Amino acid sequence: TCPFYKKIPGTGFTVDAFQYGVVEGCTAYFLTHFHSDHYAGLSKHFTFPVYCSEITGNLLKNKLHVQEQYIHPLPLDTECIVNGVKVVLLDANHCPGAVMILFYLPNGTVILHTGDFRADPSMERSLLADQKVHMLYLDTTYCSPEYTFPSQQEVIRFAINTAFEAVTLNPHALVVCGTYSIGKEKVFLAIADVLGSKVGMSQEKYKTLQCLNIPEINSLITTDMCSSLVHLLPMMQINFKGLQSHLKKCGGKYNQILAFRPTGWTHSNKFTRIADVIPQTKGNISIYGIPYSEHSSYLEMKRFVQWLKPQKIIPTVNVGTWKSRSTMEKYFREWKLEAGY
Ligand code: NI
Repeated sequence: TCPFYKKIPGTGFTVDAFQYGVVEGCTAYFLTHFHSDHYAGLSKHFTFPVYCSEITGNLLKNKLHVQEQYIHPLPLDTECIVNGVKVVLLDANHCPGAVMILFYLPNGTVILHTGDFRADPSMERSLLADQKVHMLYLDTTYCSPEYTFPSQQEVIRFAINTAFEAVTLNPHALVVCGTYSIGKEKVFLAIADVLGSKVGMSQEKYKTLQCLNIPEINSLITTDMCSSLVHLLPMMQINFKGLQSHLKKCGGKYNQILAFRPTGWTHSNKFTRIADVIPQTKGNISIYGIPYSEHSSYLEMKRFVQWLKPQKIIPTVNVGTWKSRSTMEKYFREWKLEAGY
């Protein structure tokens, strides 16, 4: 059965609620982004209205075969009317096509559902600036002060400089980047751009990228692995055995692999700066875990919430344990006392 924090009071709406069958009283299902914990349940057999971004709708149609007549894409930053209720989709700074959703309830209440997001000061100048928000359904993935990580721009500088140095020292080195979902495309696109290469990948992954409206994509990606010196592999294969096996398949073109695993947070964050990050090495294979996050750090989350000043916060992540829930509630009260709302 559908949990309460996926239901929007005073409407017929649910958010990211496709794995519970026919939800009682739901007239329109919203989908914030194309990540499997959120789309779980969707297919060609779905016959209710799904509301989403244009990019998410391309992925529903091509990857899951949802029929066109049930996909309702909405433009961003535009007031739209859905089953008699005004809504707005805003950029979530998560993966491609990911949105936050503002609902303007008929009784005067305003609700913001962040979906999954990486808070940023740029959000303080969207359509949020223009009215009060009463309730916030908040992505609390990293809601504890131990979660620090660098900006995306610092992480990409490290990756580009690392790859460019390695391949300039050894033109026979292959670079490999792990992936298992959409998101984090800058990692592999920035490395390919510095090296003067396209990114090579499976036909299934190429299909997924072609759904994303990324400009000049036919220029940056390919299925011809033999012409590429940056390869994308499933995340599961980014280990010494998987990589040794891949290097065999390349037929003596290469004699070294430099591989990247973009994780979210790892506890090497609490002791080490990005500049100081080192790989795991075995023989002619090196693996770098890089802290490229598409979720708010603690400080970024705190800043957003203290700017927005909601009357009530409903967490959507880490809600399954009493210890997690109690910890989160204590930070919310701190933020409110420090800021004065
Ligand atoms: Ni996500």
